[PDB]
Amino acid sequence: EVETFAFQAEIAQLMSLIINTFYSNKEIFLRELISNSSDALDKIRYESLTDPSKLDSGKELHINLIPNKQDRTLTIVDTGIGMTKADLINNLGTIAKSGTKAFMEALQAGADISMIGQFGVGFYSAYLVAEKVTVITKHNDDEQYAWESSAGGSFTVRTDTGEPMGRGTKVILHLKEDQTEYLEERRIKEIVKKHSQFIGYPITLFVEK
Ligand SMILES: CNC(=S)Nc1ccc(F)cc1F
Repeated sequence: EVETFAFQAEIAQLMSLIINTFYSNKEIFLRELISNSSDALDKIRYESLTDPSKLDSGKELHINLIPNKQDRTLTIVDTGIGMTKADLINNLGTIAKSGTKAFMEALQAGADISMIGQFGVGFYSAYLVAEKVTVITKHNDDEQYAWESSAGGSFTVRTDTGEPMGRGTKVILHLKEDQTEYLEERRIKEIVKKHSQFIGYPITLFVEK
């Protein structure tokens, strides 16, 4: 049972701008997704300060980076607060309509795509390097869901029958054919050291057979 939704016009416009603008500094997608994971981890940590049972779904607070060259995927896993179905549909828990408006206003006032995270829509920088993005998520107050989009104006949401995650979010980047440098260990390490050196959660880069 799969539900298909239209993006709001402004988000479709943001995604087409990210996909079609010539902009060589694509590596910032990873900084933006790690920053989103850190924000999600901060949220569940804050809730746990007054209600420890919020961590019954998992006490460890971390970020894993999992490249898979066979599948041509880079997955960013975190054990943060996750998202409900309603959050997923409402632009993955962002204020993306007003964030896109602010981002566009900034781009015409000198900004570049790398500043996208300052406008709360850094998730969509995934489409700098991915032809398709799958988001698997589990929030304490809802069931596990999979969101997916290859852009083109629509996204899908379905109940996820995959491996249970406990709590958190997994962003699966199905990389464009010419963006496979982001599966190479040395390239991912370089990006994490350059842009994510002060993130307050352990970031583990998995290796492959
Ligand atoms: C009321 N909001 C304002 S003033 N926002 C705003 C956003 C991006 C800019 F580049 C300039 C801006 F003024």
